Amino acid sequence: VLSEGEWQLVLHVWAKVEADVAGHGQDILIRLFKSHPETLEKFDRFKHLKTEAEMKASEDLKKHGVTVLTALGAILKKKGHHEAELKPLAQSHATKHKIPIKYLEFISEAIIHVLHSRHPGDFGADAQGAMNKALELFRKDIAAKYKELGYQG
Ligand code: HEM
Repeated sequence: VLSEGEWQLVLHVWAKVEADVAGHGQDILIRLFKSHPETLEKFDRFKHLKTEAEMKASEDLKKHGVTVLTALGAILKKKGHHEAELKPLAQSHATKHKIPIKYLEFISEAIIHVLHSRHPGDFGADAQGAMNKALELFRKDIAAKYKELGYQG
C-alpha cells in the first residue's frame, strides 16, 4: 500500500510526463524493445522494425506509446483504487496479447529509466522508490487477475 506521500511523488513526476506523453512513450517502448527483444516479437504491428532509427521514425509506434501511457496515467491517478482500470488491461494482456508478467516488469524498468532521464530533478531516489512501489502494485494486481484466468505461470 503506498502512502499519501509516496503517491504525491509519483503523481508529481507523472505531471511532468503529461507535457510530452508521445516522446515519453516512444522512448520507453524503444528501450523495452532494445533491452528485451522478446518483447518486440509480441507486436505483429512492430516486428518489422530492425533498428532504433526505424523505431524512432514509426508514427504507429509513437501512437501506441501514447495509448500505453494514457492507460497507465489513468491507473496511477486512482492511487491504488484501480480495479475498474485493470480488469480490462489484464484480460486483454493475458488472453489476447499473451504478455507474461515478467514483460510488465521489463516495461516498468524502461518507464523508470526514461523518467530518470527526462526528470531528474523530480525523480530523485525518494521518487524513484515510490514509483517502483506504484509499478509493483500495478504488476501485483494484474498478476492476481492473470492467476484467476490461468495465465500466471
Ligand atoms: C504499463 C504496461 C502497459 C500498459 C498500460 C498497456 C496498455 C495497452 C492498451 C491500453 C492497449 C490497447 C487496448 C488493449 O488491447 O488492452 C494495449 C495493447 C497491446 N499491448 Fe499493452 N500495455 C502495457 C504493457 C505491454 C507490454 C509489456 C506488452 C508486450 C511486451 C504489450 C503488448 C501489447 C500488444 C501486443 C497490444 C496490441 C497492440 C496492437 O496490435 O494494436 N503491452 N496495451
